[PDB]
Amino acid sequence: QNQYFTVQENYKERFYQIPKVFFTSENYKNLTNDMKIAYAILRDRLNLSIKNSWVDEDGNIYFVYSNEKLMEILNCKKEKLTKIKKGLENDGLLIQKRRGLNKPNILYLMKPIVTERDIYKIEKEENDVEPY
Amino acid sequence: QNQYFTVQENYKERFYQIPKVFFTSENYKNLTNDMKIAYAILRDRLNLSIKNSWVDEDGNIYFVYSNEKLMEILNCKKEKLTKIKKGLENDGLLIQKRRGLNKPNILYLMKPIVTERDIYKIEKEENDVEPY
Amino acid sequence: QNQYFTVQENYKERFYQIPKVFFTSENYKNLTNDMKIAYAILRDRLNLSIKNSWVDEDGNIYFVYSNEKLMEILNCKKEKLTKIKKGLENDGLLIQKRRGLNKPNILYLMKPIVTERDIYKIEKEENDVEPY
Amino acid sequence: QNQYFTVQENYKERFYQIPKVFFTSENYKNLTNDMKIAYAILRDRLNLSIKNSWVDEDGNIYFVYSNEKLMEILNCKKEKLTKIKKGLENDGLLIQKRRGLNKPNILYLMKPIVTERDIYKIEKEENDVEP
Repeated sequence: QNQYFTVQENYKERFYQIPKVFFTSENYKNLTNDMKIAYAILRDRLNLSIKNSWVDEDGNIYFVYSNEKLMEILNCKKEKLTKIKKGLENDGLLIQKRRGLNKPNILYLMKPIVTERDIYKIEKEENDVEPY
Repeated sequence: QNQYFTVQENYKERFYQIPKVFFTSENYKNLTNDMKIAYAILRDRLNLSIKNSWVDEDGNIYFVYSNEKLMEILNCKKEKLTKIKKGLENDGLLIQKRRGLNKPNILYLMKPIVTERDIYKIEKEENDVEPY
Repeated sequence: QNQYFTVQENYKERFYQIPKVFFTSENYKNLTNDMKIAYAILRDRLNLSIKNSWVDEDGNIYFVYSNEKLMEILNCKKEKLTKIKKGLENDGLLIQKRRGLNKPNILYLMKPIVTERDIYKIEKEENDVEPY
Repeated sequence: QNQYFTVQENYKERFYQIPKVFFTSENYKNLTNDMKIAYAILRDRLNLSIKNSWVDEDGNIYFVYSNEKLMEILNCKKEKLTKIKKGLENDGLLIQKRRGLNKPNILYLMKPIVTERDIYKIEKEENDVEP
């Protein structure tokens, strides 16, 4: 029969999205699971950035969160936050622009890179049907 | 100017989905990063299960993968695979049905549970805008 | 002028204690800072074990905390908990008795070992006054 | 039966003390484990400071160790020292005063601050008995 839309189902169907290229592309072999998870969590945060009007002249969405707020968002400690930021920045997934005074740094989450090998690999896995 | 749809952007927008409840629920604190990610990879495999016609009489989608194959799917060693299955199973996120002999076990991925506290937390975070 | 006893000073003078031997003895060179700190936090918890009547038949103090509880006490994730317990256990600083099922494992915190070299090293460090 | 006081138990019961507020206070979240531990080690060195007569006219205890000596004390690298000193100073846990030249700088270890929230958290944890 025609079933209702439940609030339980609605919240079970909320997720953090990690790009598949993080598990196929060998250009992201250095990323740890914590980095992958963090990237996804920050990706989900982009929504709040827009509501906070954190958009520059070019239309790029960024973050103006303090280290303590980031630690709360990523549910991690200072040393882990530092390691995560460096890992993502190292792979061009995050850009940092330190501000003067004691102001929180400006963070720009970036989109991943995709090569032909990644496409090939991703397709092969998504079409890995059982042999008839 | 109107933009084209590119194949790179298309594969760039392909991800694995981890339920948000796995990061707020006090019922999923035992899940490790590898377990959450594995769960998301298996959730995505449900697509191939449909193409493989792995649907029981009740319409429930399941898996008929050998442990070796699961290892390749989750890209982990037998040691880790055993740990992941147990972790997901203890939290009711995975059900196993042994067919004995050499017939691969039947795995059923399950949907997470959501409580009032999970809804409260998720919603709290979803609307955590910077105060005026 | 005599001073009062203030609550600020009182709470300011509360600490977690880490055995100095963890920084002199080479028998503990494998311990990470998280392990040394965790050890100190569990040490402080012994006070609560007594109140919970968690005392062995021989008078030994133990813990009956679930993995969820320990994670909260040590403010860390599942992965960290496992690594901490393993590290303390490998150095004889922690004894773990499993009860299987969903019953919390019995944990016995242990006192460190001190050798002549440890004595020598510790004595020299706290007597390291500046030469005349 | 009555037991003796052993030297092994005496040295076994020697520790570095880290303020609990460093794990509850939302004002010390930026302190890394190395910073907390370094602070505790320096708190212990205050003893040696007194023996070295490193006390100003106001009775305040200070340090006059060279950077390379601090590296040995804390058992860390020069780069790590710079980070530890910076982190402690940002949270008002350490004060530095220069004297120019190669003359070692004057370091003043400071006591942490406690808020109503810290008190509430600490007291809550210290009375967290099994229901």
